[PDB]
Amino acid sequence: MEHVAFGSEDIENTLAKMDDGQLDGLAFGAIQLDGDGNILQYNAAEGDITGRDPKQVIGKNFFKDVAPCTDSPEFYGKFKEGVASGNLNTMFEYTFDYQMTPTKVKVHMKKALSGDSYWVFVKRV
Ligand SMILES: *C(=O)/C=C\c1ccc(O)cc1
Repeated sequence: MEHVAFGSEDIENTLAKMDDGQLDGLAFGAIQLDGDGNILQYNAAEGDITGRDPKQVIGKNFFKDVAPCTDSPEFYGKFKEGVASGNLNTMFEYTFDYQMTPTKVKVHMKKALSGDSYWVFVKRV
């Protein structure tokens, strides 16, 4: 395991050093998106929650293709405003339900340390 706690204040600095391999060691789901919502990284833990195969979703658009249930003001709406503002740090509960058993999760979205990338972190509640 990589020891990092969900919701940690300095999480973006810690994750900056991790490769896809290390990301797979986290205790929670982690997705990295570009400013358009394309998936740059997707870890094993997120795959465990959602059923998606991590290698098969990289390169696809999270909001349009992979996770249309997040296409709403409550999720996508918050992401887009964060991208526009260049600042994002929000935590909320949500239910993932597209092609899967409805699963309640806690979501934390945060701007990454690099210019135009964004993290989505996910854990069961
Ligand atoms: C709602 O959340 C719908 C789908 C979904 C699929 C994959 C991932 O990672 C999150 C959400």
